Amino acid sequence: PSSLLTEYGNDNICRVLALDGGGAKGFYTLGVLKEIEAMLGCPLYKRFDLVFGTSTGAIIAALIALGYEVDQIHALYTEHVPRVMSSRSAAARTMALQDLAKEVFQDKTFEDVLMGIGIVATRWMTERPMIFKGNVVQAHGRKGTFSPGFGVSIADAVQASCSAYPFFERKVIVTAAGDKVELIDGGYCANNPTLFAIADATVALKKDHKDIRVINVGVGIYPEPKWLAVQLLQKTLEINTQSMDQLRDILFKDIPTIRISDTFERPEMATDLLEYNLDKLNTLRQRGRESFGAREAQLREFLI
Amino acid sequence: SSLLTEYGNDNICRVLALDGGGAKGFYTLGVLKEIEAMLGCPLYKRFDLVFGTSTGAIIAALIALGYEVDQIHALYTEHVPRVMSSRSAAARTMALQDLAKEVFQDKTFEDVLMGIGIVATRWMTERPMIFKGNVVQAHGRKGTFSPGFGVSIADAVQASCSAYPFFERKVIVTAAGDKVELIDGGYCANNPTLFAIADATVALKKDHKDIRVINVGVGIYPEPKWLAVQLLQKTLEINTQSMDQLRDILFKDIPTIRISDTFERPEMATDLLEYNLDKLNTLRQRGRESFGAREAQLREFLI
Amino acid sequence: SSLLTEYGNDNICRVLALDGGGAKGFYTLGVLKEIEAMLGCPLYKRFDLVFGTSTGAIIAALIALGYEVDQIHALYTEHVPRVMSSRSAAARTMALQDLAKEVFQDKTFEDVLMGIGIVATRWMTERPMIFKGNVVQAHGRKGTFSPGFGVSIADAVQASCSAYPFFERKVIVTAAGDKVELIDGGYCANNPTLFAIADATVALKKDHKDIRVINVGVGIYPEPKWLAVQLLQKTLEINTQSMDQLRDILFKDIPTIRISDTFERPEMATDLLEYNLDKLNTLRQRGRESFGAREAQLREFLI
Amino acid sequence: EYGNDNICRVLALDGGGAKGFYTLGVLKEIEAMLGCPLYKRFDLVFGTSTGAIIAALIALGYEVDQIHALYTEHVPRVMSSRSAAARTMALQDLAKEVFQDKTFEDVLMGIGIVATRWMTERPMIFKGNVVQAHGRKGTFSPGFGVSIADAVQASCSAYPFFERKVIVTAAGDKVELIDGGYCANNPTLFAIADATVALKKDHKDIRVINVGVGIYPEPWLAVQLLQKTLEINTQSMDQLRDILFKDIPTIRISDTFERPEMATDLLEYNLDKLNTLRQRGRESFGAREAQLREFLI
Ligand SMILES: Nc1ncnc2c1ncn2[C@@H]1O[C@@H]2COP(=O)(O)O[C@H]3[C@@H](O)[C@H](n4ccc(=O)[nH]c4=O)O[C@@H]3COP(=O)(O)O[C@H]2[C@H]1O
Ligand SMILES: Nc1ncnc2c1ncn2[C@@H]1O[C@@H]2COP(=O)(O)O[C@H]3[C@@H](O)[C@H](n4ccc(=O)[nH]c4=O)O[C@@H]3COP(=O)(O)O[C@H]2[C@H]1O
Ligand SMILES: Nc1ncnc2c1ncn2[C@@H]1O[C@@H]2COP(=O)(O)O[C@H]3[C@@H](O)[C@H](n4ccc(=O)[nH]c4=O)O[C@@H]3COP(=O)(O)O[C@H]2[C@H]1O
Ligand SMILES: Nc1ncnc2c1ncn2[C@@H]1O[C@@H]2COP(=O)(O)O[C@H]3[C@@H](O)[C@H](n4ccc(=O)[nH]c4=O)O[C@@H]3COP(=O)(O)O[C@H]2[C@H]1O
Repeated sequence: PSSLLTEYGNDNICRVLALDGGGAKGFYTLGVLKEIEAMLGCPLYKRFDLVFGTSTGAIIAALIALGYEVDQIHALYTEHVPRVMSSRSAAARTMALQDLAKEVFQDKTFEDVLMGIGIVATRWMTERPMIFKGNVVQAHGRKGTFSPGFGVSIADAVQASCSAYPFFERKVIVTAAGDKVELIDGGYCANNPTLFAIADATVALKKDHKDIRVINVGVGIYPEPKWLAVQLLQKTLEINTQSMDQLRDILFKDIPTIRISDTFERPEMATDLLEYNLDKLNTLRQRGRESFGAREAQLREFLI
Repeated sequence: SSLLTEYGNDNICRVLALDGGGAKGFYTLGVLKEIEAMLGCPLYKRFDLVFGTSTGAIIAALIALGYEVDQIHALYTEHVPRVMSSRSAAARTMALQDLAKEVFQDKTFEDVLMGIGIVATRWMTERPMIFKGNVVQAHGRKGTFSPGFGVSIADAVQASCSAYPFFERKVIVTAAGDKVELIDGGYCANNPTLFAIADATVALKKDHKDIRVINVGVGIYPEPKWLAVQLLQKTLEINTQSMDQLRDILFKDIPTIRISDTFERPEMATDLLEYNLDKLNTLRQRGRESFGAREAQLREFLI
Repeated sequence: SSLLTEYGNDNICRVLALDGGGAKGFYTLGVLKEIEAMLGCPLYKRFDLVFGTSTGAIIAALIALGYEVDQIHALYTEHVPRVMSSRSAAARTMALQDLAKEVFQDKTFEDVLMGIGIVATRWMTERPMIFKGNVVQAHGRKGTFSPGFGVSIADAVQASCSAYPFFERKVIVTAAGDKVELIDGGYCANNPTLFAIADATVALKKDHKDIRVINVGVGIYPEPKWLAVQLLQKTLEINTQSMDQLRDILFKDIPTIRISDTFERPEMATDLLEYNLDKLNTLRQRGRESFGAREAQLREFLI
Repeated sequence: EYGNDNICRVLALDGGGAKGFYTLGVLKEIEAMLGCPLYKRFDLVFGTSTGAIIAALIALGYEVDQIHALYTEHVPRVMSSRSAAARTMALQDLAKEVFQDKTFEDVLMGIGIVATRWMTERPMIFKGNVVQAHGRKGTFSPGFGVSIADAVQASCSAYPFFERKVIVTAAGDKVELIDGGYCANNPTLFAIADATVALKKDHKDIRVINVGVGIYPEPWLAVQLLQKTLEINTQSMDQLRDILFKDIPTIRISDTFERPEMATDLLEYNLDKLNTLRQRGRESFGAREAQLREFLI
């Protein structure tokens, strides 16, 4: 039943795929990825060596690392994601998100992957990023007592990264060693995991800078549709996601990188954690495909 | 007048990154007190590069001009009780501007004796603004480089200490004429440790194993609708911890020494905006003993 | 098993001295769990000496018998959260006596596989009482040396774990039939690090360059909430804070590593009466991350 | 006698309450068999509470003849105060009488006073020589730049009876101290740590003449849950010295008495009973005369 029958030989060049976090804006990510596999003609896990999605990557990265194809990812996304954001609450949203992770990821763990994976979350008590992984070669410290995915299924590891404090309740995690960790959304610490993934493919799995091909895929920038100290909250988050893209620009310059995210200006865009109109989201998917065509010349050079 | 010993040229390039505190800057003065006494020479003769946030900038600028630690302590114990005593946002920023007028009036980023870097993120681009001292410390756009954006040190250092919730956003006019607006330099990086290592490796052609980082913090102390304020205090903490947790991942093989201890007794409940010279003096004593626990390690770094 | 690493015998003597603070021993289990996994073997195959105190007595003995850290945690989480639930100080003693009977049924100080020592204070003479394991660890009166004072290893632990204001006073009967009155061992020395260096220099006379002392504490936490009560708690702090200040002057050429971190947030507030199973869990992982910051220097002493 | 013999004879003095007449009688018999003042046949002098007063006076001048004179006049007065605050003012008055304006600069021998801090909770030891500290050299001002009149008053501040003396160091930081009895009521061990690690002396080069005050009988559970911990620290530190420094020739002069008529209450303002302690203690020297003159030569 497979329609992609292309075989690419092994090489000494790593290819990293770093997805960003946008919530319900993942349709822009599905649009650009749907034409990336078409240029390759093969499943994505057969060409890439590392995927590091954050909150939305948690979803698309976990599905890509299992061996899914973008047609199947898009089918599940349009059917269930608009149902999650339909409830205006914090407990009711976590209840619905609980079943979505259960139906798509039944019982699989971080040993059923076919490539290097990593999901970003945030510890609420010590304020440090919690990065799930799949292999012991990606760890930097404490080589002993290493348990892939902390012995936790994909159902909880992804849902924990999706607990957006302002919209979702907090998520508790029980490690294989009995540790009861409480987590929240992974965006608060890093919303653009490009800096982490490059640090993952440079310290662990030591490779040269000239032998890495990083491809970042955002969600695009959109105009926004009682300032009780809430303006600062919005500002400190933007200052946080900014100055990181500025940081990796100074630290990693000799590493070829491509970012796919276009800014929109006309008053026809809206927020993400409240958009549930099928027609509204359908327009974002087409905009992502157009953004691919303008850069198809360079993407063919890297992905070959 | 008493410090006279001199040190020859050396290939190892040290670096001093000063944390950004507040009225708790006495801890940093206590730590640096024995460090200069142990060396026996002014700080600008041994260190090759200094980066500081708001509190640290006041000390970083004065060290770069030639002020000794005892002189900085004199200027600190005299004026601080005033600016921290006002009960208005426009009152604190007004008196703080007069203080900068008296310590240094006709001084820009050209009279400094060493490499300096002062942090401040903006209000429109949401990116840092790092006032450097020399053209070699830049990364790009090395065709239009005025040493310090043409701005004087008086209003440059004031911009770093502009905590928006309690101060007013300092508006700066550069030499080119671009009206830039900045806020407290601790909103993007409360600790310039990572920046100092970045500005010393990809900017200055120096490999690892030849860099000694000395991050002199200020110490952690207890504290004496509410949905947004709790989240604001926590988000500022995540960026503080995520930045150091990222530093030891990349630059793990770089010899670093962080001097900042923690205290848990309720009698030391120091917070921001402190003016009582009693509690502010005890914190200076704590900074003196923290050097005693790590003296046997620092002697290899500073020789 | 899954721990099948065999290390060759060398002249270096590795000492491990545990502290005691009550139900906060989970910090010690979290650190020791990472040290065992780093070695790949039980702890009694690499160390030559292990001491303990009010809590150490429970972990120092189990390590000398041959147990594993994964097994000690498999016991410390089913009875320790139970003994602290008793209301009276007498019921807290009737319960602790049954536990040693079920874990140390018949073993004495003769079937140990390393150098053991437990600290306890006499009530009349008011001096330390150290239950040694071998005659080579004595400093006089070797003619009448009886290992463990002829007392079972189950009774020599209930003494150190008997705080007078919270438990009863434990009286023992040694081999010579001497009814000795004992109390908790945290009154003369809560950190036996100075005792351990004292026991590896005059007895088993090694040089100062051939000892690697590894101290493990239980961390420091704020209070979760008269005149003599204040002085009672005040004098205990002066005793322990001046003892480690004394060994720093005496033994400085001896490499030491202390693993203890200070906590100040109002959520990490505990004492030696905690019985909340969830609150005890967070203290366990708090010590594990404390090992990660020091993993690069621990591997230098013990491979 | 002779100038130097490469021997580091230390003199650790204990202390507590008005019972210091004992060590006065013991010291009075000494300095007589020698013929020279005490500051000439000694290289180090430590003292915590009462010996501290005796430590300074020997280290800067007058001998035992004048010390007992200053002790028999003023001491019976400061103890005759019912309020806790009055004892501090009178004790401060006594300080400015004999210690008018002298500091730690005009001391003729190595001295050390013991007083524990109230905040950091660890001893604070005043010294008077450049080579007397083990670390943190530099920023080293002899005696913290504080006058002897205030350094000794701090070392004599029993908090339940006196008031916590506040000292302003020459650097400018105010330090809150209490007596040196809460940390170490016996500077014998501290004298070995300073004479061996700092002065770098061998293990058979020093002689330790520790002079006590003697043990005497006595005339809510926290009251007697407090005196006990204070003596556990005194006994535990004594035994630890025997373990580490068994090869150190020491001579402790402190006898015990069980007679009921010898019961003191640490604050006896009585001239007839404080004289018996001065008598009983002139004979304690006679029981070790044939041994002491091998140490002091
Ligand atoms: N690429 C990165 N970019 C930015 N930050 C990163 C990155 N990688 C790690 N960190 C941060 O550094 C801290 C220590 O990482 P270490 O690799 O040194 O040790 C790891 C490993 O040994 C083990 N482990 C990891 C993954 C897994 O699936 N199973 C598993 O067992 O647990 C520790 C993880 O704990 P956290 O993840 O909670 O903390 C991390 C993270 O905050
Ligand atoms: N170590 C670091 N880690 C992380 N980010 C860093 C670091 N260092 C700089 N940056 C960020 O990189 C952005 C661009 O810096 P560039 O060095 O590439 O070009 C500089 C220079 O050519 C010129 N110039 C600089 C200093 C001066 O006194 N006069 C002057 O004229 O202006 C540009 C300054 O712009 P900003 O300072 O506003 O923004 C910076 C900063 O946010
Ligand atoms: N490292 C140290 N640092 C500081 N002080 C230390 C240290 N080690 C010991 N001490 C103290 O020195 C005191 C005298 O000990 P001794 O060695 O001179 O004689 C011992 C021994 O011969 C015998 N005996 C000992 C243990 C046993 O299991 N069976 C057994 O029979 O009983 C005597 C009484 O021992 P305690 O242990 O009760 O009292 C000790 C201790 O308080
Ligand atoms: N024999 C001992 N046994 C047990 N503990 C001991 C012993 N000796 C010292 N200590 C402890 O060691 C801690 C730090 O001592 P340091 O030697 O490292 O530096 C000294 C010195 O350089 C300088 N200074 C000293 C004397 C003076 O008249 N003016 C002056 O300026 O101040 C520091 C004093 O501080 P504290 O005295 O408050 O604390 C001491 C003490 O608690």
